[PDB]
Amino acid sequence: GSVTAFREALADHVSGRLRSMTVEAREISGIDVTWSEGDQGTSDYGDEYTHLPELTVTVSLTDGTRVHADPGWCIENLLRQACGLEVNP
Amino acid sequence: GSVTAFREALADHVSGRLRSMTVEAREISGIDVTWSEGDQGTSDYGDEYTHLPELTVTVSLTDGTRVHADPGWCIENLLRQACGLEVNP
Amino acid sequence: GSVTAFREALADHVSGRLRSMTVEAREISGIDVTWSEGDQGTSDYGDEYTHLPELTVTVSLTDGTRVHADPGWCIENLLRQACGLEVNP
Ligand SMILES: [Mg+2]
Ligand SMILES: [Mg+2]
Ligand SMILES: [Mg+2]
Repeated sequence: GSVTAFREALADHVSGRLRSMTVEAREISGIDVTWSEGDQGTSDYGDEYTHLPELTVTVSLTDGTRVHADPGWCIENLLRQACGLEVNP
Repeated sequence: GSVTAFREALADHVSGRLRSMTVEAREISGIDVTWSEGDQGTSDYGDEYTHLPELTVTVSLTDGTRVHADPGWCIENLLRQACGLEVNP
Repeated sequence: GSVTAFREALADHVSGRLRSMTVEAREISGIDVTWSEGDQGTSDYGDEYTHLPELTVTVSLTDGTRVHADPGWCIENLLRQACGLEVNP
């Protein structure tokens, strides 16, 4: 039940973010998430730099399509399922 | 088993962060998570701005109460359940 | 099935990040995740400070070993399991 619902919810979610604009769950072949830590420094010559942390979720489709998902939506729906709540209301 | 435990753990968690200060699982009606990407820029007039990324988890109760949960606690307990470990020890 | 797979995947993951360099799932006794919000300010004397947000996942082993896991890998594999996809491919 929950895997059906989550897969359909993720497919609905990336359909809005994009072959057709509409994505089906069977097309979902992978998920990649990267967390980039922040960094702040100064070169030996005085140039300051600040790299803000980044969280990126990429969904890969069987046809090679790659589409970003919203990390907040992803975490929200993991928590909803963990609590027995409706996904992607 | 795991949904019971997670719901009770989240209710315990937000009870400490708040009708009574104590929240019950049946009261939990929604969860909202937002991820705000960082941003850095400069206006055309030279004003610099830096917006740090933000991760926010909001739990909604049937009585309209909204209470923030700690994002680290949330992710920790998702991982604990995924590993068969005790939640919210 | 999924708890077996997740536990084995996490053990494989931290084995690469470290008694032996290889970690077994039965050794995994805890997980701790902290989210540190960003902060930006200025002291009353003009010193600026900027603390970037941080997400840290620490796995604890029965022998007291503590090892950091990659937060992106963790979130990725939660999402993979939620979608019925292979973990840690
Ligand atoms: Mg960037
Ligand atoms: Mg803010
Ligand atoms: Mg630091």
